[PDB]
Amino acid sequence: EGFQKRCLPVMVLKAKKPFTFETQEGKQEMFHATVATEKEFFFVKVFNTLLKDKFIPKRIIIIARYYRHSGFLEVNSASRVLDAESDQKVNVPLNIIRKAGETPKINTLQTQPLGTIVNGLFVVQKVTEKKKNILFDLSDNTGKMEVLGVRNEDTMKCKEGDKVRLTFFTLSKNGEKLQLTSGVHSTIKVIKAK
Amino acid sequence: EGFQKRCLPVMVLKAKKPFTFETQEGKQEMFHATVATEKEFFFVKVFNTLLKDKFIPKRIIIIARYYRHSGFLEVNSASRVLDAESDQKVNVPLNIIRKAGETPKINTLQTQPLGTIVNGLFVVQKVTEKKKNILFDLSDNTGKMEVLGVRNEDTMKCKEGDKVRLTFFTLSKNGEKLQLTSGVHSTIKVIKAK
DNA sequence: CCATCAAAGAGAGAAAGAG
DNA sequence: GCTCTTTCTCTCTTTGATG
Repeated sequence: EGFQKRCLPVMVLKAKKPFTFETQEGKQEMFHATVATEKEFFFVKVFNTLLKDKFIPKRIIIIARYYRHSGFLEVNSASRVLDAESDQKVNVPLNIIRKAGETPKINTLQTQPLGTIVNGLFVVQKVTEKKKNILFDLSDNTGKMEVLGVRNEDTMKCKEGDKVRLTFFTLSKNGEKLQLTSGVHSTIKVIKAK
Repeated sequence: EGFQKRCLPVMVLKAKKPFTFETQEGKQEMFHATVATEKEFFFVKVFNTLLKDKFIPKRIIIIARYYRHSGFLEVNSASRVLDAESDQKVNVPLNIIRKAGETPKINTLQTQPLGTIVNGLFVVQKVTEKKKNILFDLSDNTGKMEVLGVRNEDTMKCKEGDKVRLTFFTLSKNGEKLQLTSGVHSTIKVIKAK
């Protein structure tokens, strides 16, 4: 249990819109964000839709009592989050900021540990429907890989030439033709072409 | 040039919510709109408010018996507007769309011919209230200009840091320190800062 | 420089709920 | 039985990040 009671200031790099995922307790609320310190950056799972007051790009927030998982962190109810005074510093150098927002290169993924959380905007080469799933074959200059997503309304419109924005996928394969899969909290958005 | 009785297809771009106004003849009604041909765009005074059937963005329409003034167009109850044939084209290039709808930069106005119509959302710098009007000194990154509008309820909601949306003001003075003036068909809306 | 995405803020139309 | 507000439903304008 990696719970961190200690506080921490963070410069919120990005916070996406809240979305619903059906799990157990019923419709769940959450969104995805990315934050930074002077040293490193992490991807966040924020389970309070109403915390969007706090997470705003370029905004600094002092976050207390957070869970800190494998490849990302977790801000939940048992936690607490507050604003910071003009007093707080926490300078994020460009390369951390820059690297925070980039879409990983496929070839870079073959070298990454599995469990690595992968977000990014990708180009769809082929797509093959399954019963409950969809196989998107995405490839950029560095090479190709494959991800298994969820079969539904908008991911149904996806075709060669479209792009997909993947969020909170996991690396389930590396090396030649690496693979990501869809998790509970993964979200994907289909960007039609031209 | 002058009254045009002839059929002109135009793409409706903007159309605003009708308002009421006064003359020596008493009360009147109208609304403001923006439409465009393939080559150019136009701001519209439509004084027959029933036209809100036809005037609606993205909708192609055809018009005759309207008037062509300096910087704008008049549509009276004596003209005619119609849903255009499925054959009609009116294919409007993005740069005209973008330019039809953008708030002009102040310094751009300094070089423009007087008798130009100006609409836009501007930042309010200072406000000196008069007896029959209010003098609004407005700014953007390009510079300053003064505007004399009407003194009233909503125009007096306005404070430094707020914004105002001006529709159909006319350029009175240009060059260094231009000024925009209110007229019968102008409108203004005050937006509270934050 | 320029093309693509994304999100907040403003505006309008139409819809649902309360005197 | 009917107007007057409160939502939402959608778009466009701006702006900022990304490649």
